[PDB]
Amino acid sequence: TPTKMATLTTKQMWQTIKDYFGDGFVTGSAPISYNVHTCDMQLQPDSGIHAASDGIHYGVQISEDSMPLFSIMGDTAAPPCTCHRVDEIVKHIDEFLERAPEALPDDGAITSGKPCDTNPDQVSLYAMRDSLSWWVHWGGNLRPEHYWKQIYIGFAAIPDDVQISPREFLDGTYRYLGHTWDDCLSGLEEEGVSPDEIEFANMCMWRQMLTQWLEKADPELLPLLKGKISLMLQYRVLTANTLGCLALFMNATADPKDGPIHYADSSYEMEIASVAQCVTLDMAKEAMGILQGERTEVVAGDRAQRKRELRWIYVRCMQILESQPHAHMLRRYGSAGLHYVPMMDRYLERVSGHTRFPIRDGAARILERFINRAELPKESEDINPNGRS
Amino acid sequence: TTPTKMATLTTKQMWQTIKDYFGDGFVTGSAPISYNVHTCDMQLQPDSGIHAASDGIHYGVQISEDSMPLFSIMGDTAAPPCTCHRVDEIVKHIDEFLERAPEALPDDGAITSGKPCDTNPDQVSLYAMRDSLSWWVHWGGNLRPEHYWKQIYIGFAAIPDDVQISPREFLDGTYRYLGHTWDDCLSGLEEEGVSPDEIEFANMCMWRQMLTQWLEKADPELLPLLKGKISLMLQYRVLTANTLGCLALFMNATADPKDGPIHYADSSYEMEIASVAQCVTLDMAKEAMGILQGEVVAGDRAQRKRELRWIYVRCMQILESQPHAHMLRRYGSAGLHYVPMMDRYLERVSGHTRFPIRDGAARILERFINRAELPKESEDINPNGR
Ligand SMILES: C/C1=C\CC/C(C)=C/CC(C)(C)/C=C/C1
Ligand SMILES: C/C1=C\CC/C(C)=C/CC(C)(C)/C=C/C1
Ligand SMILES: [Mg+2]
Ligand SMILES: [Mg+2]
Ligand SMILES: [Mg+2]
Ligand SMILES: [Mg+2]
Ligand SMILES: [Mg+2]
Ligand SMILES: [Mg+2]
Ligand SMILES: [Zn+2]
Ligand SMILES: [Zn+2]
Repeated sequence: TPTKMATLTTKQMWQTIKDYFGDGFVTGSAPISYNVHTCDMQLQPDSGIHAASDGIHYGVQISEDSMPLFSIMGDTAAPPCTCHRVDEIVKHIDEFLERAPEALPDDGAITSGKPCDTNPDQVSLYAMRDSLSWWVHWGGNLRPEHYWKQIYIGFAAIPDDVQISPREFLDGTYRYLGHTWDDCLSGLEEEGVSPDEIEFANMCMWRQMLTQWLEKADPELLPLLKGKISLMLQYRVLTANTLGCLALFMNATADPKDGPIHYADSSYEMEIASVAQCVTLDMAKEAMGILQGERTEVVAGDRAQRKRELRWIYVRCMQILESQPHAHMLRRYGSAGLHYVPMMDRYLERVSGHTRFPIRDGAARILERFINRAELPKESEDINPNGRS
Repeated sequence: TTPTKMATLTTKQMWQTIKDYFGDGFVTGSAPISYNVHTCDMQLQPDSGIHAASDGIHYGVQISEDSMPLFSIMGDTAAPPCTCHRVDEIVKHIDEFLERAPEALPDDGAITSGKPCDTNPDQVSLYAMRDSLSWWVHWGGNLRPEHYWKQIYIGFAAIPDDVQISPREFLDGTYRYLGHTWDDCLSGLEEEGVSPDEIEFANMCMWRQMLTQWLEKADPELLPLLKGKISLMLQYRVLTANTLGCLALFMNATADPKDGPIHYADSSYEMEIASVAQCVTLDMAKEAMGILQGEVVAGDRAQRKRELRWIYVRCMQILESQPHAHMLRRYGSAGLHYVPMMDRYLERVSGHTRFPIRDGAARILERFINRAELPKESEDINPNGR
C-alpha cells in the first residue's frame, strides 16, 4: 500500500458523511439523517402510579399540563410538518459546495458573540471551560481516563465560536489548544474506545464541522431554516453534535459489568435524548433572556408559536425516554440544559452584556492539562497564565 | 364519652406541644429544633468513577465537588465551623420571648412578600399557590386530583413567608388559605388516604413552621442571634421552609405502592439530608439570578457559600446510597432547575413586580380556591379561571 495523503475537499467530506450516515426517514436527507419522525410522537397523561425503578424518576420531570404555570413557558402546540423538505436543504448545500472556494478569507474568524474576544486560542480556552461544565452537568467527572473524550467535547464546542474550515480541521492545520483532530482520535484509541465507536464519533464531528461552517459561510442557509421548526431543529442538533458527544459520554459512564452497549440498538433513544437537550438549552436560554436575537436563534420569527412547538416536542421526547433501556443516563442528558444553562459562565456571560468572566486560579489549574502548550502559536504561548504548577 | 372541649392553645402551648412531639435532636435541649444528623461530621468519599446503572448517583443533578471552581457563581468548598451545639441557647431565648409576648400582634396579617404591589392577602395566597404547584412539579409530582390536599399543604407552607400569620389564628381557623382552614387541609389529607401518623407528622411540621416563620417576623432579636452561625442559621431556615413536612407528603404521593407507608421513623435520616440539600440549592441558584438582575462575591458572603456548597455535596453523596434516592436526589437538587424557571424568582429579578397569571395558569389554580369562604374584597380573585 503506497503512502497516499491527499486531503479531502469540503465537497468530498460532505459526500463521505452521506455515504456513512445514509438517508434518514426522508428520502434524500443524507447526511441530515434522523430516525424518529417527531411529528408522529404522542403524549399520554401520566398515570401517577410508578415503580421505584421507573424512568420518570431520572432527569427533570415537568408534565406538559403544568407548563402554563411558568410564565416563561406556556402551553404546547403541534408543529406543521416541514420534515419532508430536508432534501431541499441538502440540494441547496450540494449546490453551494459546488461553487464555494476551498478556502474563505474569514476562515479562523471569531464568532463567539463576545466582542472582547480577539485570540482564537483564548476562545478555545473558554470553550474548554464550557465543555467540562456540560460534561459535569450530564453527570460526568473530571477523571483522567476520559481526558480525550473531554477534548472531543472541546472540538464540539469551538466551531460554534470560531469559523473553522472543514479542510483545516481535517488536515491538522487547525489545532484546538494545540491538539490536532487526529491527536483526539489517537487519544480515544488509547482510552479503549472501540474503532467502530470512534468512527461514529468521528463522522459526527465531520458533520458538525461541516454544518457549523456552512451556516457561517452560506448567507442563504439560516434564512432557509428559520420558521420551519422541524427542519431548523434537525439542523441545530447537528451543529450542536449532542449525538456524537452522547455516544462518548455513554462510553465513559456505562459500567461494563452491566453488559456492552449495543449502539445500533440504542440509536433511536440516543437521537431523542440529543434533540431533547437542545430544546432545554433554548428553553433555559429564553428564561435568561439570551435566546432572542442571537444569529442562530432556533425560534426566530413567530417566537411564541415556535416555542410552543419546541415544548410540544420536548415533553414527548422525555416521556419516550422514561421507557428506554438507558433512561438512567439519557433522561438527565435530555433535560440537562435546565440546570447547566443557569449555572454556566458561557450563558451568564451573555446575560452580563456578552462579556467574559475571568478564569480564576481554581478553574485554570483544571484546564491546564488540556493545553498542549508545545503546539501553540507564539501569540498564544501565555494563555491560561494562572494555571501552571 | 368525653365532654366537648375546644379551648385553643396558647402560642407557648403550641411551642411546648411540638417540643414533646419532636423531642431533642443529637443535641440535648434542642427540642423542637431537632436534627439527628450532624452535618459537620459528614465525610466526602472519593469517586471511583464506576457506577452501576442502578446507582443512585444517576438521580437528580450530579456535580462533582472538584468541578465547582469551573462555575464563576460557585467556587471551592470549605468545612463550616460547628455551632450546632449552641442550639439550646436559641431555644431558651425563644422561650423567653413567648413567656412575655402577646398572643396577638399589631402587624399580624401584614404582607411581607417583598413585592410592593401586593395589597390583598388572598391574591398573595394565589401567587403562593402558583409557586407551590411549580415546586411540586419540579420535585417530580403531577397535577392529578388525588393529591389536591397535599398541594394545598404546600400552599400553607409557602404563605407564611409572604404573610405574617399568627400561629393561634392559623390553628383556630381564623386564618384561611384561599378559603381553606388548616383543619380543611388535615381532613382532606385523611380523605386522600394518608395514614393518621403521617398526617400528624406533617401537621407538627406545619405547626413548627408557622411558629418559626412568625417568631422571626415578630422578635427582631432572633435572626441577629442566628446570623454568623451558619450551622444554626441553616437549621432554622430549613424549619421555616418546612421542606421536611412537604417532603413527607411528596414521598407519600410519589412512592411505589408496593413500598410500605413511608413513615418518618423509618427514613428520618435520608429525609433530613434531602431537606437540607434543597435549601442549599436555593442559595446556589439565586446567585445566578443576581446576575440576571443586573462572580464578585467576596469576604464573608463568599466564605458562607463555600460552607453551603461543602454541606450540599456531602448531603447529595449520602443520598446516592439511600433507599429512596429515586425520589430524594431530585428533591435535594431541585432548586438548581426550579429557581431559574419559576415566576416567584423571575418576578424578583424583574424588579420585585408581579407577572400576570395567564388564562392557562388561572384554569389550573381555580379548583384550589374555596370561593365560598373568601372575604368579599377577594371574591373577584382569579377572574380568568373559569
Ligand atoms: C454537545 C454539546 C453541548 C450540548 C449542546 C450545546 C449547548 C451546544 C453548544 C456548542 C455547539 C457550542 C457545543 C456543543 C457541545
Ligand atoms: C418546601 C417549600 C419549598 C422548597 C424550598 C423553598 C423555595 C421554600 C420557600 C418557602 C419558605 C417560601 C416555602 C416553602 C415550601
Ligand atoms: Mg442560489
Ligand atoms: Mg450554534
Ligand atoms: Mg451558539
Ligand atoms: Mg463570512
Ligand atoms: Mg423565608
Ligand atoms: Mg423567602
Ligand atoms: Zn414532520
Ligand atoms: Zn456541627
